[PDB]
Amino acid sequence: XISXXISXAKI
Amino acid sequence: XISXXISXAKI
Amino acid sequence: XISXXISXAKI
Amino acid sequence: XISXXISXAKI
Amino acid sequence: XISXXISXAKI
Amino acid sequence: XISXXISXAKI
Amino acid sequence: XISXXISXAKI
Amino acid sequence: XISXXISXAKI
Amino acid sequence: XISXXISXAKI
Amino acid sequence: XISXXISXAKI
Amino acid sequence: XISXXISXAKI
Amino acid sequence: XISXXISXAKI
Amino acid sequence: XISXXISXAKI
Amino acid sequence: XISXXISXAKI
Amino acid sequence: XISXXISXAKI
Amino acid sequence: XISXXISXAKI
Amino acid sequence: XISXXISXAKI
Amino acid sequence: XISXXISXAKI
Amino acid sequence: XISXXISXAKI
Amino acid sequence: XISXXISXAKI
Amino acid sequence: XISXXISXAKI
Amino acid sequence: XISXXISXAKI
Amino acid sequence: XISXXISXAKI
Amino acid sequence: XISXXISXAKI
Amino acid sequence: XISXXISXAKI
Amino acid sequence: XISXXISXAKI
Amino acid sequence: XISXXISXAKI
Amino acid sequence: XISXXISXAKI
Amino acid sequence: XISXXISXAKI
Amino acid sequence: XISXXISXAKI
Amino acid sequence: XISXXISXAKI
Amino acid sequence: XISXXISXAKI
Repeated sequence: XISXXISXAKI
Repeated sequence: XISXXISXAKI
Repeated sequence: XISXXISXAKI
Repeated sequence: XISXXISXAKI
Repeated sequence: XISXXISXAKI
Repeated sequence: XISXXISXAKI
Repeated sequence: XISXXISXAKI
Repeated sequence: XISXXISXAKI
Repeated sequence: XISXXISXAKI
Repeated sequence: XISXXISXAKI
Repeated sequence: XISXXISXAKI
Repeated sequence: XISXXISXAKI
Repeated sequence: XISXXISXAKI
Repeated sequence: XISXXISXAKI
Repeated sequence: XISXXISXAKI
Repeated sequence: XISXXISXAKI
Repeated sequence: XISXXISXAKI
Repeated sequence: XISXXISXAKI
Repeated sequence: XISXXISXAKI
Repeated sequence: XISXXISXAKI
Repeated sequence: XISXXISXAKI
Repeated sequence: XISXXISXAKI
Repeated sequence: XISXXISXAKI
Repeated sequence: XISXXISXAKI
Repeated sequence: XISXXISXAKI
Repeated sequence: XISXXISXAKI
Repeated sequence: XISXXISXAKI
Repeated sequence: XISXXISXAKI
Repeated sequence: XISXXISXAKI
Repeated sequence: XISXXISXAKI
Repeated sequence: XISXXISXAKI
Repeated sequence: XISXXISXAKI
């Protein structure tokens, strides 16, 4: 399907 | 961060 | 089935 | 977050 | 049967 | 949100 | 028979 | 919401 | 015999 | 909404 | 014989 | 008279 | 899956 | 009589 | 996919 | 994506 | 009768 | 974008 | 009938 | 019905 | 920008 | 339902 | 700057 | 709901 | 400089 | 910084 | 002072 | 200084 | 898919 | 929630 | 110096 | 796509 998101707090 | 997505057709 | 959604608020 | 989906194919 | 739905705004 | 689904197999 | 539907407008 | 189904077996 | 359908557009 | 069914078994 | 069907699409 | 139902939940 | 139906109206 | 149901969970 | 439906008014 | 629905009122 | 279902896994 | 949903209540 | 589905990833 | 989705890529 | 959402239960 | 989005391109 | 979010729980 | 954004370009 | 982020989990 | 996005069209 | 912004709404 | 944005609408 | 993010804290 | 930012440009 | 970052992962 | 950023700090 669709996958992902948003990172950048820890990393 | 923010996580997730949608799936379920093939899997 | 149809699986997923959005997390990150608590986790 | 945003929770749910569709189940019943197995369970 | 077929089970589920959607939520997250209040809860 | 929205809730419900379809029953009638077991019940 | 076959039962269910969708709720979540008023409730 | 969305109401109904199929009856008429037992009843 | 077999009875039912769907409602909820008006009601 | 969506209306109808099947009669004629007895009547 | 059998009588009936499904309506509501047009009416 | 009438016979049938829905199987699939267990089997 | 979900299996069955209604018989008896003839047989 | 009435026939059908739903397949596609395993297969 | 998810396959099926209800027949028997003609077939 | 995913496609389909239910038919049988007009057709 | 009633027709349809869901596609989009392989198609 | 992400397009779709479910129709049929009025159309 | 009941119409729709989801897309947007490839198109 | 259930309406919406995400727009913005080209609009 | 990015626009959209989900609706339909009351509206 | 759920509303909102992201702005700041034009505005 | 960058503006927005999600509403719809209370309003 | 979910609030915030990014500021600081002019303010 | 650049300020903001996201709230809405507790508040 | 802020990382991520959406995958799922080709993969 | 500052240079830049967000483009792509028009161009 | 701050760099980035979003692609994927066309490419 | 949808590619990008924000950098400039280290780069 | 998600907090913070970037400073040190002027100060 | 370039100072800041994103917190909320632990606190 | 969505393009731009902030410069002028040191350039």
